[PDB]
Amino acid sequence: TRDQNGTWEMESNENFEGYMKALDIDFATRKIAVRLTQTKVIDQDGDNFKTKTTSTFHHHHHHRNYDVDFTVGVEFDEYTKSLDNRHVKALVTWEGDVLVCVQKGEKENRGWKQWIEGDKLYLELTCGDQVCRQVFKKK
Repeated sequence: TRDQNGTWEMESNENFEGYMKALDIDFATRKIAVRLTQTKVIDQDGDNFKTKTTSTFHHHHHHRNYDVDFTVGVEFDEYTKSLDNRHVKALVTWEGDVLVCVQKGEKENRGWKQWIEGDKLYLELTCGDQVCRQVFKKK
């Protein structure tokens, strides 16, 4: 299914460290991120998406919020203020039922793929030779 609507609560996050390192995020910031959790809210109307990803940290007094809206097939600008603070040109497409984002810029293989299995949302974030695998359950 391509229907990704819902509120999604993180159940696992593997190799977020390596993904952050591939984006050149500094040591202190990666350390703050250890064992964070997230809730991701997706409001999807066909190819039109509004998404809000809220990170809650283990030992930091505030959340971070990464909200991205897009239409499949329509390139858009991203300013990754809560990650590596770069400007990329993002394009989201479908590969079958997999939602695929390429973040065009200097880094090779930068983007993500997101798909549904049962009541779970899978997200694989990529940069360079690093893959971060996340799983969320529908709330």
